[PDB]
Amino acid sequence: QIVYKPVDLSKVTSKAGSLGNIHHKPGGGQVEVKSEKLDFKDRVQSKIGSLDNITHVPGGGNKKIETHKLTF
Amino acid sequence: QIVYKPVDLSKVTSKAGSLGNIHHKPGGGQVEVKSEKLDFKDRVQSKIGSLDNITHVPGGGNKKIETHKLTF
Amino acid sequence: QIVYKPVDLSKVTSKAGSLGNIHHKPGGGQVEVKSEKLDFKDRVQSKIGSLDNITHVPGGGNKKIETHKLTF
Amino acid sequence: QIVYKPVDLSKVTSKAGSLGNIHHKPGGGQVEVKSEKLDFKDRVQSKIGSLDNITHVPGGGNKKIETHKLTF
Amino acid sequence: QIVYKPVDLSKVTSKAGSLGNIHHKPGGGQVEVKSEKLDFKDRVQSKIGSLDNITHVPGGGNKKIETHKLTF
Amino acid sequence: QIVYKPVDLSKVTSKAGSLGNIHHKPGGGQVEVKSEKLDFKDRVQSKIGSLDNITHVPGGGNKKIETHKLTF
Repeated sequence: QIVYKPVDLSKVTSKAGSLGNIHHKPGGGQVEVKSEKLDFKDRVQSKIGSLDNITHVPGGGNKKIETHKLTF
Repeated sequence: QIVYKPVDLSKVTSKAGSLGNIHHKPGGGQVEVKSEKLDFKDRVQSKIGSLDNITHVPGGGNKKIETHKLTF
Repeated sequence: QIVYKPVDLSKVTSKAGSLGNIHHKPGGGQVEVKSEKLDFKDRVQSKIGSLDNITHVPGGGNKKIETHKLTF
Repeated sequence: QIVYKPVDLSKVTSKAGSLGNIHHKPGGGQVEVKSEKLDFKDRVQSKIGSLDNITHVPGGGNKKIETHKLTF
Repeated sequence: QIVYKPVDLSKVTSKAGSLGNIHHKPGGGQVEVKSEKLDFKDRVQSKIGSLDNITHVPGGGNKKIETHKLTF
Repeated sequence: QIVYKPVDLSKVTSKAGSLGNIHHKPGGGQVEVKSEKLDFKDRVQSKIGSLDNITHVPGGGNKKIETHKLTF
Protein backbone atom coordinates (compact mmCIF):
# COMPACT_ATOMS: atom_id res chain seq x y z
CA GLN A 1 0.00 0.00 0.00
CA ILE A 2 1.15 3.55 -0.94
CA VAL A 3 -1.08 6.28 0.59
CA TYR A 4 -0.72 10.08 0.35
CA LYS A 5 -2.95 12.47 2.42
CA PRO A 6 -1.61 16.14 2.59
CA VAL A 7 -4.32 18.05 4.56
CA ASP A 8 -3.77 21.85 4.88
CA LEU A 9 -6.66 22.50 7.30
CA SER A 10 -5.88 26.15 7.98
CA LYS A 11 -7.43 29.50 8.90
CA VAL A 12 -6.48 33.10 8.00
CA THR A 13 -9.15 35.41 9.48
CA SER A 14 -10.25 38.77 10.95
CA LYS A 15 -8.16 41.42 9.11
CA ALA A 16 -5.07 39.13 9.42
CA GLY A 17 -2.76 40.74 6.77
CA SER A 18 -4.67 43.75 5.35
CA LEU A 19 -3.43 47.12 4.17
CA GLY A 20 -5.38 50.29 5.10
CA ASN A 21 -6.56 52.89 2.56
CA ILE A 22 -4.00 54.07 -0.04
CA HIS A 23 -4.02 57.86 -0.60
CA HIS A 24 -1.72 59.49 -3.17
CA LYS A 25 -2.28 63.27 -3.06
CA PRO A 26 0.38 65.40 -4.88
CA GLY A 27 0.35 69.16 -4.01
CA GLY A 28 1.07 70.35 -7.59
CA GLY A 29 4.61 71.62 -8.32
CA GLN A 30 6.62 73.45 -11.04
CA VAL A 31 9.27 72.46 -13.70
CA GLU A 32 11.22 74.51 -16.30
CA VAL A 33 13.78 73.15 -18.83
CA LYS A 34 16.02 74.76 -21.52
CA SER A 35 18.15 72.43 -23.74
CA GLU A 36 20.40 73.37 -26.69
CA LYS A 37 22.81 71.07 -28.67
CA LEU A 38 22.52 67.81 -26.67
CA ASP A 39 23.42 64.54 -28.43
CA PHE A 40 22.86 60.85 -27.38
CA LYS A 41 24.21 57.53 -28.87
CA ASP A 42 23.91 53.74 -28.09
CA ARG A 43 21.52 52.75 -25.21
CA VAL A 44 21.46 56.19 -23.48
CA GLN A 45 18.71 56.42 -20.82
CA SER A 46 18.15 60.09 -19.85
CA LYS A 47 15.80 62.13 -17.61
CA ILE A 48 16.63 65.84 -17.77
CA GLY A 49 14.04 67.84 -15.74
CA SER A 50 11.55 65.94 -13.55
CA LEU A 51 9.14 66.37 -10.62
CA ASP A 52 8.05 62.81 -10.05
CA ASN A 53 5.83 60.97 -7.51
CA ILE A 54 5.50 57.14 -7.37
CA THR A 55 3.25 55.15 -5.03
CA HIS A 56 4.01 51.44 -5.63
CA VAL A 57 2.25 48.79 -3.48
CA PRO A 58 2.93 45.15 -4.52
CA GLY A 59 2.97 44.10 -0.80
CA GLY A 60 0.86 43.14 2.25
CA GLY A 61 -1.00 39.84 2.45
CA ASN A 62 -0.61 36.24 3.58
CA LYS A 63 1.84 34.63 1.09
CA LYS A 64 2.23 30.83 1.56
CA ILE A 65 4.58 28.68 -0.59
CA GLU A 66 4.63 24.89 -0.08
CA THR A 67 6.03 21.80 -1.92
CA HIS A 68 5.64 18.01 -1.42
CA LYS A 69 7.37 14.95 -3.00
CA LEU A 70 7.41 11.16 -2.45
CA THR A 71 9.82 9.41 -4.88
CA PHE A 72 11.22 5.91 -5.69
CA GLN B 1 -2.84 -0.25 -3.96
CA ILE B 2 -1.76 3.34 -4.87
CA VAL B 3 -4.00 6.08 -3.36
CA TYR B 4 -3.60 9.90 -3.61
CA LYS B 5 -5.89 12.21 -1.50
CA PRO B 6 -4.56 15.83 -1.05
CA VAL B 7 -7.43 17.73 0.71
CA ASP B 8 -6.93 21.54 1.15
CA LEU B 9 -9.94 22.26 3.40
CA SER B 10 -9.01 25.87 4.27
CA LYS B 11 -10.65 29.16 5.23
CA VAL B 12 -9.72 32.78 4.48
CA THR B 13 -12.38 35.15 5.86
CA SER B 14 -13.44 38.61 7.17
CA LYS B 15 -11.10 41.23 5.59
CA ALA B 16 -8.18 38.70 5.80
CA GLY B 17 -5.95 40.32 3.09
CA SER B 18 -8.04 43.26 1.83
CA LEU B 19 -7.00 46.76 0.70
CA GLY B 20 -8.85 49.95 1.73
CA ASN B 21 -10.08 52.59 -0.73
CA ILE B 22 -7.49 53.72 -3.35
CA HIS B 23 -7.49 57.50 -3.95
CA HIS B 24 -5.25 59.26 -6.50
CA LYS B 25 -5.82 63.07 -6.41
CA PRO B 26 -3.10 65.12 -8.22
CA GLY B 27 -3.29 68.86 -7.30
CA GLY B 28 -2.54 70.11 -10.85
CA GLY B 29 0.99 71.42 -11.59
CA GLN B 30 3.01 73.38 -14.22
CA VAL B 31 5.67 72.42 -16.87
CA GLU B 32 7.58 74.52 -19.48
CA VAL B 33 10.18 73.16 -21.99
CA LYS B 34 12.42 74.76 -24.68
CA SER B 35 14.54 72.46 -26.93
CA GLU B 36 16.68 73.76 -29.83
CA LYS B 37 19.19 71.43 -31.68
CA LEU B 38 18.90 67.98 -29.94
CA ASP B 39 19.78 64.71 -31.81
CA PHE B 40 19.36 61.00 -30.68
CA LYS B 41 20.90 58.01 -32.65
CA ASP B 42 20.32 54.45 -31.20
CA ARG B 43 18.04 52.83 -28.50
CA VAL B 44 17.83 56.23 -26.76
CA GLN B 45 15.16 56.50 -24.05
CA SER B 46 14.56 60.17 -23.11
CA LYS B 47 12.20 62.19 -20.86
CA ILE B 48 13.10 65.91 -21.03
CA GLY B 49 10.40 67.80 -19.06
CA SER B 50 7.94 65.93 -16.83
CA LEU B 51 5.55 66.29 -13.89
CA ASP B 52 4.41 62.69 -13.41
CA ASN B 53 2.32 60.88 -10.75
CA ILE B 54 2.08 57.03 -10.77
CA THR B 55 -0.17 54.95 -8.47
CA HIS B 56 0.54 51.23 -9.00
CA VAL B 57 -1.19 48.65 -6.74
CA PRO B 58 -0.58 45.08 -8.03
CA GLY B 59 -0.45 43.77 -4.39
CA GLY B 60 -2.79 42.74 -1.55
CA GLY B 61 -4.49 39.31 -1.30
CA ASN B 62 -3.75 35.80 -0.06
CA LYS B 63 -1.41 34.30 -2.72
CA LYS B 64 -0.96 30.56 -2.08
CA ILE B 65 1.38 28.40 -4.20
CA GLU B 66 1.37 24.62 -3.63
CA THR B 67 2.79 21.65 -5.63
CA HIS B 68 2.50 17.87 -5.11
CA LYS B 69 4.35 14.98 -6.82
CA LEU B 70 4.53 11.17 -6.45
CA THR B 71 6.94 9.34 -8.86
CA PHE B 72 8.46 5.86 -9.59
CA GLN C 1 2.91 0.17 3.86
CA ILE C 2 4.10 3.72 2.94
CA VAL C 3 1.97 6.54 4.45
CA TYR C 4 2.43 10.33 4.05
CA LYS C 5 0.23 12.73 6.18
CA PRO C 6 1.57 16.37 6.41
CA VAL C 7 -1.20 18.37 8.21
CA ASP C 8 -0.47 22.14 8.58
CA LEU C 9 -3.21 22.88 11.14
CA SER C 10 -2.44 26.60 11.52
CA LYS C 11 -4.20 29.85 12.50
CA VAL C 12 -3.23 33.45 11.59
CA THR C 13 -5.77 35.91 13.01
CA SER C 14 -6.73 39.38 14.30
CA LYS C 15 -4.46 42.03 12.64
CA ALA C 16 -1.49 39.55 12.86
CA GLY C 17 0.72 41.18 10.15
CA SER C 18 -1.35 44.08 8.79
CA LEU C 19 -0.13 47.57 7.80
CA GLY C 20 -2.07 50.81 8.51
CA ASN C 21 -3.19 53.37 5.91
CA ILE C 22 -0.55 54.44 3.33
CA HIS C 23 -0.53 58.20 2.73
CA HIS C 24 1.76 59.84 0.16
CA LYS C 25 1.26 63.64 0.25
CA PRO C 26 3.99 65.58 -1.69
CA GLY C 27 4.10 69.31 -0.72
CA GLY C 28 4.62 70.56 -4.31
CA GLY C 29 8.19 71.71 -5.19
CA GLN C 30 10.24 73.59 -7.85
CA VAL C 31 12.86 72.52 -10.50
CA GLU C 32 14.82 74.52 -13.15
CA VAL C 33 17.39 73.07 -15.66
CA LYS C 34 19.68 74.62 -18.35
CA SER C 35 21.80 72.32 -20.61
CA GLU C 36 24.06 73.50 -23.48
CA LYS C 37 26.52 71.03 -25.21
CA LEU C 38 26.17 67.69 -23.28
CA ASP C 39 27.00 64.41 -25.14
CA PHE C 40 26.50 60.72 -24.00
CA LYS C 41 28.12 57.73 -25.91
CA ASP C 42 27.34 54.21 -24.48
CA ARG C 43 24.84 52.72 -21.89
CA VAL C 44 24.79 56.05 -19.98
CA GLN C 45 22.06 56.31 -17.33
CA SER C 46 21.50 60.00 -16.42
CA LYS C 47 19.19 62.08 -14.19
CA ILE C 48 20.17 65.78 -14.34
CA GLY C 49 17.57 67.83 -12.39
CA SER C 50 15.03 65.99 -10.23
CA LEU C 51 12.74 66.34 -7.21
CA ASP C 52 11.56 62.75 -6.76
CA ASN C 53 9.37 61.03 -4.11
CA ILE C 54 8.96 57.21 -4.06
CA THR C 55 6.69 55.31 -1.66
CA HIS C 56 7.38 51.60 -2.22
CA VAL C 57 5.62 49.04 0.03
CA PRO C 58 6.46 45.44 -1.06
CA GLY C 59 6.68 44.29 2.63
CA GLY C 60 4.36 43.55 5.58
CA GLY C 61 2.35 40.31 5.91
CA ASN C 62 2.72 36.72 7.15
CA LYS C 63 5.13 35.08 4.61
CA LYS C 64 5.44 31.27 5.18
CA ILE C 65 7.70 28.90 3.14
CA GLU C 66 7.77 25.09 3.78
CA THR C 67 9.09 21.98 1.90
CA HIS C 68 8.75 18.19 2.49
CA LYS C 69 10.54 15.26 0.77
CA LEU C 70 10.68 11.43 1.08
CA THR C 71 13.01 9.51 -1.32
CA PHE C 72 14.33 5.93 -1.88
CA GLN D 1 1.08 144.66 -14.60
CA ILE D 2 0.46 141.08 -13.33
CA VAL D 3 1.84 138.15 -15.43
CA TYR D 4 1.98 134.36 -14.82
CA LYS D 5 3.96 131.95 -17.12
CA PRO D 6 4.50 128.47 -15.47
CA VAL D 7 6.13 126.48 -18.37
CA ASP D 8 6.87 122.75 -17.64
CA LEU D 9 8.83 121.98 -20.84
CA SER D 10 9.93 118.45 -19.79
CA LYS D 11 10.93 115.17 -21.47
CA VAL D 12 10.50 111.55 -20.29
CA THR D 13 11.79 109.02 -22.89
CA SER D 14 13.21 105.57 -23.76
CA LYS D 15 11.89 103.17 -21.07
CA ALA D 16 12.43 105.94 -18.41
CA GLY D 17 10.17 104.34 -15.71
CA SER D 18 8.76 101.22 -17.43
CA LEU D 19 7.96 97.76 -16.06
CA GLY D 20 9.02 94.50 -17.78
CA ASN D 21 6.59 91.66 -18.56
CA ILE D 22 4.38 90.53 -15.61
CA HIS D 23 4.00 86.73 -15.31
CA HIS D 24 1.84 85.04 -12.64
CA LYS D 25 2.15 81.22 -12.99
CA PRO D 26 0.80 79.17 -10.00
CA GLY D 27 1.96 75.49 -9.98
CA GLY D 28 -1.39 74.07 -8.75
CA GLY D 29 -1.68 72.99 -5.07
CA GLN D 30 -3.91 71.03 -2.62
CA VAL D 31 -6.26 72.03 0.28
CA GLU D 32 -8.51 69.95 2.63
CA VAL D 33 -10.79 71.34 5.43
CA LYS D 34 -13.11 69.82 8.10
CA SER D 35 -15.23 72.13 10.35
CA GLU D 36 -17.81 70.88 12.91
CA LYS D 37 -19.52 73.30 15.45
CA LEU D 38 -18.00 76.80 14.74
CA ASP D 39 -19.87 80.05 15.69
CA PHE D 40 -19.05 83.78 14.84
CA LYS D 41 -21.01 86.80 16.35
CA ASP D 42 -19.89 90.38 15.31
CA ARG D 43 -17.53 91.90 12.62
CA VAL D 44 -15.63 88.58 12.52
CA GLN D 45 -13.28 88.24 9.52
CA SER D 46 -12.17 84.60 9.05
CA LYS D 47 -10.10 82.52 6.58
CA ILE D 48 -9.91 78.88 7.76
CA GLY D 49 -8.18 76.88 4.95
CA SER D 50 -6.39 78.74 2.13
CA LEU D 51 -3.77 78.36 -0.60
CA ASP D 52 -3.58 81.90 -2.01
CA ASN D 53 -1.34 83.71 -4.54
CA ILE D 54 -1.63 87.53 -5.04
CA THR D 55 0.26 89.55 -7.68
CA HIS D 56 -0.41 93.26 -7.06
CA VAL D 57 1.35 95.92 -9.19
CA PRO D 58 -0.43 99.26 -8.51
CA GLY D 59 2.59 101.29 -9.76
CA GLY D 60 3.89 102.07 -13.30
CA GLY D 61 2.45 104.66 -15.78
CA ASN D 62 2.91 108.47 -16.21
CA LYS D 63 0.51 110.06 -13.64
CA LYS D 64 0.94 113.87 -13.58
CA ILE D 65 -1.03 116.13 -11.16
CA GLU D 66 -0.77 119.93 -11.42
CA THR D 67 -2.78 122.88 -9.94
CA HIS D 68 -2.54 126.67 -10.54
CA LYS D 69 -4.13 129.67 -8.73
CA LEU D 70 -4.01 133.50 -8.80
CA THR D 71 -6.28 135.24 -6.18
CA PHE D 72 -7.13 138.72 -4.75
CA GLN E 1 5.19 144.82 -12.03
CA ILE E 2 4.57 141.27 -10.67
CA VAL E 3 5.96 138.31 -12.71
CA TYR E 4 6.07 134.51 -12.13
CA LYS E 5 8.06 132.14 -14.48
CA PRO E 6 8.68 128.66 -12.83
CA VAL E 7 10.29 126.67 -15.71
CA ASP E 8 10.99 122.96 -14.93
CA LEU E 9 13.09 122.23 -18.04
CA SER E 10 13.97 118.63 -17.08
CA LYS E 11 14.98 115.33 -18.73
CA VAL E 12 14.48 111.73 -17.47
CA THR E 13 15.77 109.11 -19.97
CA SER E 14 17.15 105.63 -20.86
CA LYS E 15 15.80 103.14 -18.25
CA ALA E 16 16.45 105.82 -15.52
CA GLY E 17 14.07 104.39 -12.82
CA SER E 18 12.70 101.26 -14.53
CA LEU E 19 11.88 97.85 -13.01
CA GLY E 20 12.73 94.54 -14.77
CA ASN E 21 10.31 91.68 -15.52
CA ILE E 22 8.11 90.57 -12.56
CA HIS E 23 7.77 86.78 -12.24
CA HIS E 24 5.60 85.14 -9.57
CA LYS E 25 5.89 81.33 -9.89
CA PRO E 26 4.49 79.40 -6.84
CA GLY E 27 5.65 75.73 -6.73
CA GLY E 28 2.27 74.35 -5.56
CA GLY E 29 1.94 73.31 -1.87
CA GLN E 30 -0.32 71.39 0.58
CA VAL E 31 -2.69 72.45 3.46
CA GLU E 32 -4.93 70.41 5.85
CA VAL E 33 -7.23 71.86 8.60
CA LYS E 34 -9.53 70.33 11.29
CA SER E 35 -11.68 72.63 13.54
CA GLU E 36 -14.19 71.41 16.18
CA LYS E 37 -15.89 73.89 18.67
CA LEU E 38 -14.25 77.30 17.91
CA ASP E 39 -16.08 80.58 18.80
CA PHE E 40 -15.31 84.30 17.89
CA LYS E 41 -17.23 87.28 19.48
CA ASP E 42 -16.13 90.84 18.36
CA ARG E 43 -13.84 92.35 15.61
CA VAL E 44 -11.86 89.08 15.53
CA GLN E 45 -9.52 88.74 12.53
CA SER E 46 -8.46 85.09 12.07
CA LYS E 47 -6.37 83.01 9.64
CA ILE E 48 -6.22 79.38 10.83
CA GLY E 49 -4.45 77.32 8.09
CA SER E 50 -2.67 79.12 5.24
CA LEU E 51 -0.02 78.72 2.53
CA ASP E 52 0.16 82.26 1.13
CA ASN E 53 2.37 84.03 -1.45
CA ILE E 54 2.15 87.83 -2.03
CA THR E 55 4.08 89.79 -4.68
CA HIS E 56 3.40 93.51 -4.11
CA VAL E 57 5.18 96.09 -6.31
CA PRO E 58 3.67 99.56 -5.66
CA GLY E 59 6.78 101.37 -7.05
CA GLY E 60 7.96 102.15 -10.63
CA GLY E 61 6.39 104.76 -13.03
CA ASN E 62 6.91 108.55 -13.44
CA LYS E 63 4.58 110.15 -10.82
CA LYS E 64 4.91 114.00 -10.84
CA ILE E 65 2.98 116.32 -8.45
CA GLU E 66 3.25 120.16 -8.65
CA THR E 67 1.29 123.13 -7.20
CA HIS E 68 1.52 126.91 -7.87
CA LYS E 69 -0.09 129.88 -6.05
CA LEU E 70 0.04 133.72 -6.13
CA THR E 71 -2.19 135.56 -3.55
CA PHE E 72 -3.00 139.12 -2.29
CA GLN F 1 9.31 144.98 -9.49
CA ILE F 2 8.66 141.44 -8.07
CA VAL F 3 10.06 138.42 -9.98
CA TYR F 4 10.13 134.62 -9.44
CA LYS F 5 12.15 132.34 -11.86
CA PRO F 6 12.88 128.85 -10.31
CA VAL F 7 14.44 126.92 -13.25
CA ASP F 8 15.11 123.24 -12.28
CA LEU F 9 17.35 122.36 -15.24
CA SER F 10 17.99 118.73 -14.21
CA LYS F 11 18.96 115.40 -15.82
CA VAL F 12 18.35 111.81 -14.59
CA THR F 13 19.76 109.23 -17.06
CA SER F 14 21.07 105.74 -17.92
CA LYS F 15 19.73 103.28 -15.26
CA ALA F 16 20.35 105.97 -12.53
CA GLY F 17 17.99 104.36 -9.92
CA SER F 18 16.58 101.24 -11.65
CA LEU F 19 15.87 97.80 -10.08
CA GLY F 20 16.54 94.45 -11.82
CA ASN F 21 14.02 91.66 -12.51
CA ILE F 22 11.84 90.66 -9.51
CA HIS F 23 11.48 86.88 -9.17
CA HIS F 24 9.31 85.28 -6.49
CA LYS F 25 9.61 81.46 -6.78
CA PRO F 26 8.17 79.64 -3.69
CA GLY F 27 9.40 75.99 -3.40
CA GLY F 28 6.01 74.53 -2.36
CA GLY F 29 5.53 73.59 1.35
CA GLN F 30 3.24 71.74 3.82
CA VAL F 31 0.86 72.86 6.66
CA GLU F 32 -1.37 70.79 9.03
CA VAL F 33 -3.64 72.29 11.78
CA LYS F 34 -5.94 70.79 14.48
CA SER F 35 -8.07 73.11 16.74
CA GLU F 36 -10.55 71.94 19.41
CA LYS F 37 -12.16 74.49 21.87
CA LEU F 38 -10.49 77.89 21.07
CA ASP F 39 -12.42 81.12 21.92
CA PHE F 40 -11.61 84.82 21.02
CA LYS F 41 -13.46 87.81 22.66
CA ASP F 42 -12.40 91.34 21.43
CA ARG F 43 -10.17 92.79 18.60
CA VAL F 44 -8.14 89.54 18.54
CA GLN F 45 -5.80 89.27 15.54
CA SER F 46 -4.76 85.60 15.13
CA LYS F 47 -2.66 83.51 12.72
CA ILE F 48 -2.44 79.89 13.95
CA GLY F 49 -0.74 77.81 11.21
CA SER F 50 0.96 79.61 8.33
CA LEU F 51 3.67 79.23 5.69
CA ASP F 52 3.83 82.75 4.24
CA ASN F 53 6.11 84.39 1.63
CA ILE F 54 5.91 88.18 1.00
CA THR F 55 7.86 90.07 -1.68
CA HIS F 56 7.17 93.79 -1.14
CA VAL F 57 9.03 96.29 -3.37
CA PRO F 58 7.77 99.88 -2.79
CA GLY F 59 10.97 101.52 -4.23
CA GLY F 60 12.02 102.32 -7.85
CA GLY F 61 10.32 104.86 -10.23
CA ASN F 62 10.88 108.65 -10.69
CA LYS F 63 8.60 110.29 -8.03
CA LYS F 64 8.89 114.16 -8.07
CA ILE F 65 6.97 116.54 -5.71
CA GLU F 66 7.31 120.37 -5.89
CA THR F 67 5.39 123.41 -4.49
CA HIS F 68 5.64 127.19 -5.21
CA LYS F 69 3.99 130.15 -3.41
CA LEU F 70 4.08 133.99 -3.49
CA THR F 71 1.86 135.90 -0.98
CA PHE F 72 1.20 139.52 0.17
